[PDB]
Amino acid sequence: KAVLEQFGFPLTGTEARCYTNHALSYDQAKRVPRWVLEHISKSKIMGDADRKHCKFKPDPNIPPTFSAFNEDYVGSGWSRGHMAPAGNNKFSSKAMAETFYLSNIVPQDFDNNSGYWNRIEMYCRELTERFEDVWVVSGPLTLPQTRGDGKKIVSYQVIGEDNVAVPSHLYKVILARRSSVSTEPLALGAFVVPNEAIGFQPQLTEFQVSLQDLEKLSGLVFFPHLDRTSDIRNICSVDTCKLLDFQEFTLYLSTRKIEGARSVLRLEKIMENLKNAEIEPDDYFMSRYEKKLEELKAKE
Amino acid sequence: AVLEQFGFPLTGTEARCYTNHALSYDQAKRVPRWVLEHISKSKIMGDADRKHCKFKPDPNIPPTFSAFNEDYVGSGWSRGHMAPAGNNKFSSKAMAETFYLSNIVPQDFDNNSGYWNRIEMYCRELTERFEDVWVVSGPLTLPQTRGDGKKIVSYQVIGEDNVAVPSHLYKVILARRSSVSTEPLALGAFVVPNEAIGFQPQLTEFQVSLQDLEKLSGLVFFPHLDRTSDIRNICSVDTCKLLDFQEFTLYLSTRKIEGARSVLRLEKIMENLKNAEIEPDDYFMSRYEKKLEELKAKE
Ligand SMILES: [Mg+2]
Ligand SMILES: [Mg+2]
Repeated sequence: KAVLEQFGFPLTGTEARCYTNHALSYDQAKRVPRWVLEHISKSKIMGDADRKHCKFKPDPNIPPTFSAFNEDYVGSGWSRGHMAPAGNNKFSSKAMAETFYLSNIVPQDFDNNSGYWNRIEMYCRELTERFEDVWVVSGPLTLPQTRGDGKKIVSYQVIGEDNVAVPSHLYKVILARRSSVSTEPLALGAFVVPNEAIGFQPQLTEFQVSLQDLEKLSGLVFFPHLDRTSDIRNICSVDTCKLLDFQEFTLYLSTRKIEGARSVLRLEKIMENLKNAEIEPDDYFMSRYEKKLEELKAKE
Repeated sequence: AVLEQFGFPLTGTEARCYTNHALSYDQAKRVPRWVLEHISKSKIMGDADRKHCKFKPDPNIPPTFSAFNEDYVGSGWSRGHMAPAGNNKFSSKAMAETFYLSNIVPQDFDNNSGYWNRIEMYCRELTERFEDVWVVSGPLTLPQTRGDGKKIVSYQVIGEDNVAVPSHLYKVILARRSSVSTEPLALGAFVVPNEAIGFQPQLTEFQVSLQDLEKLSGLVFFPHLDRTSDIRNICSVDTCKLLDFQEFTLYLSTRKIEGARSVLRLEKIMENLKNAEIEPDDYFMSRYEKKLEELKAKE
């Protein structure tokens, strides 16, 4: 071993890298994370960290020769997709900024990012209403397709001068613990979604896969300390695996748009769109709406 | 601490060390990422016999991430050694470990028995001129540019376990003249397509900068090597000259002698060699006559 190692073994750069509220293993060949692990709680998703102040940038800890850069993404047709989302880190502006390091980012379909994937992210945060602790591992996959001659082929686009790999699919593994002293079994689910637009017809359980199947697809072992001889419940049986429906999600998005409205006309438009979609505003929308109206009336 | 309560995901990329090679395994592709070996005059000599070895799953790899012979047999692809059997004549154990599928990628049959074998033979030849030679070999899946300018990585996966077929193979060669020599080290990096390659392209046509290969592979090779110091191009201080058609064909024909089971087959080896317009050398005729006497002395 000494003779072989005389000038060192090759370095793969796969070591776990830690940040304020997430950790990841980076793929230096694909210029994306292999996996990103985070922990979510009630208190971490509250706070005044503001995603509007964050900017994407290369992770300063990655050797530049293996980093992606914003030039790889901008104008590629793909969005910069967070694996650990900014919204899980309202409690810390530093933790949020670190999710904008490109080590946390994959090329993601714009509609998937702002649609189905966002709804899954929101469900992960919703779980903290019912579980004290939630762990999530997120990452990309490049899965095979069978072509006309029966051969199975893995095909993926690489974008930019740095050849950043565009995944065919994205995965989440969700682990939830009711409390730190409860004897209730842990709840786990694994999900794989295609990196494309997905509407409201498929329920999250349609994308659920067995943990063992995802490990075989990804070449990873998730939560290895987790005792798999003990009883672990399917998260979609003990919990809901119910994403926000069109009305709830549209109301959510419309409420968010209030805070960026720069004129009274934009506000009324937001209201009229909601009314034309036959969605009634809830008390929270009306609170934010009326406060924004008064704010805009008091500004130049 | 909470984040890590149930462990980080395992990627399984730790270096795995064997008798005369080491590797880092890719559990998703079911192939090595890199295989490092050391070659010397003495290691390529000995009585270890490749014909006794069997391909098998590496007993150290979790079965869920291992390839199996069933993935390769009948796939259209050969089981290609990264660390070759022929570098381990000194040790039957070392050779057998190169037949663990953790050392194996799906390799084009003609590439395996042709251009890649010629590169393997050149690496062994270097031990005549350098006391120590290190080699890192591995697979690559590189992109091709489509008609619209889109760059696409496409590779086949074979068998029930979806073993990844590389588009290209790489070798990094590092050579040191002696343990007491002052001259700089010799290094070369090479990338060849995983397809039939004839005798026209010289090895230097497939040479790449170390930096370029590292960018393509996501690897850093020989990290203790001080690249500040002057490291010479292996193809400048040595020849990077592969065996030509006549030399290689003679080599292959000489090998087929030892497996001849009849004077009939033994004469057809001679015929094929001559009909290739190659004349036997003294060594060929030596082994040929030894085998002729042997076969006449057997049932
Ligand atoms: Mg997103
Ligand atoms: Mg071979």
